[PDB]
Amino acid sequence: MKILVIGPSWVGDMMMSQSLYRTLQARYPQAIIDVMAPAWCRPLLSRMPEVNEAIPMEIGERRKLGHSLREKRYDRAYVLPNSFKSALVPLFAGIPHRTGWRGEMRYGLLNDVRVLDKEAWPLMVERYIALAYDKGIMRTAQDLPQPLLWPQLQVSEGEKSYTCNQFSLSSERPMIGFCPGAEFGPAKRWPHYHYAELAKQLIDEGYQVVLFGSAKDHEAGNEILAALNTEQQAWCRNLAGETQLDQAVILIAACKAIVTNDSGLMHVAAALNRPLVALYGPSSPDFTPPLSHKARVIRLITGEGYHQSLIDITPQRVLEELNALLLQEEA
Repeated sequence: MKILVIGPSWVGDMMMSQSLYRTLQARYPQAIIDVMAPAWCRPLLSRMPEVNEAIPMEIGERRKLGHSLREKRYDRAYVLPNSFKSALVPLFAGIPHRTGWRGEMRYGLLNDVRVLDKEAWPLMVERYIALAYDKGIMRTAQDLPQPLLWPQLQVSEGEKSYTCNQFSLSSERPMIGFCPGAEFGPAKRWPHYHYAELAKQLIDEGYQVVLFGSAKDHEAGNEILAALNTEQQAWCRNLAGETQLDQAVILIAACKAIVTNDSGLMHVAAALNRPLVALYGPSSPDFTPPLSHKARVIRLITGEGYHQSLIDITPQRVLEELNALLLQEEA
């Protein structure tokens, strides 16, 4: 059962796609899954045991790429992105069965198009999982065989140990991880100064802080550090842009808890089953909530700058929620 998957180009979405891979291996015997995604995605995929290989990635190129995949003789293909062009490769590869939601009217590239009823499939994870089943079977998420297979990542003590040294982190104090960035824009970010105040409070409690993010979040990490004194800065490390996704996964796993905005790394922490506090403002967790029993969501409202709803969430409120989850973990 050779399967080719066109994976999404966002950390969050990629993490969610693991549910499809887990479901495919539970519903099909000897399912070999290859995933095609940007280069920077390879690290995350390498942490998923369900993935066999990460196919390394314009019209003229897409055809050549697709032609080279003919040798693989893929039995099936699943296109996760919604873009029209994303379903081109599978066709050029000559794959007989190509599945995916309609998206941008992919009636040609997909001979097994699924018409999406947003009300019938409220969660993104349910939408990915549904693709592993035959078309005329699932009408709503309630029809999905339970329990659903949520994203899940494992990390060994040896990995955590080495990686912490690889990034010059001290073992003399437990770590709390912060993910101050947000792919959907500044409006969804808890203020840099609130993260700084929270760090001061945590360092005072005996913890050390680590900031995770992409190269783009590096400046944000520095603005947070610039708000701490010398003594505190010694216990706050900015790793935004310094790690590959595989290293980020390992380090997040090594943290006692994580504080993050509605972003892709939130999903990574959730998959690792790490205690986490997710801060929401203009957006809601209705579509892509953190899938973990150890996660807590804080949002004060319903429904290029910061949003009042996030500015109104005080570091003290977050600290209280955090210390509670940290206690549970110790007990």
